[PDB]
Amino acid sequence: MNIFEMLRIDEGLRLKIYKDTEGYYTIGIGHLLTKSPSLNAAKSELDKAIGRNTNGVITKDEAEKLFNQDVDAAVRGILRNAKLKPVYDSLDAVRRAALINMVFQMGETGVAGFTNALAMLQQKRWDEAAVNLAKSRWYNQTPNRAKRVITTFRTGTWDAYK
Ligand SMILES: [Cl-]
Ligand SMILES: [Cl-]
Repeated sequence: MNIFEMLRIDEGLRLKIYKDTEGYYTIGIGHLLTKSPSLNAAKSELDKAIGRNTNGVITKDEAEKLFNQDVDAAVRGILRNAKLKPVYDSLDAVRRAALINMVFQMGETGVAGFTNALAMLQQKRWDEAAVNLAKSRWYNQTPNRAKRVITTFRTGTWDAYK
């Protein structure tokens, strides 16, 4: 398993503009287009991201291309973040994938906010961090995805995904 595979499982793949769990316009593999309620605004952002008049539909290749960019942006965002970087650097391979998933999902800023869980992860107190991570809006809104990520941090294995 790897990060791409993991995120592909959590986000799925849709080739036509859809609304995410928060009601925002998204396409592909969890690629958020806009938080605006306007579908045209969405279509406009899609066209701009893809580089052609799409009419709200993209191909599989196009989808994977946005995905590759997005995973790369997430990693680079972590590495650039003063709060995240040290955490990421301290972790094993599996658990770094967990941190990336969270950033992919909520953004660097959102994640940098789990101060306490961050300190706990860095200190390798697995069970404590999981308990803290679960007390969050994130967990209450997308409990199954959150539980998968949380288990990965707890265990250091891909079991939640097999
Ligand atoms: Cl983009
Ligand atoms: Cl969920």
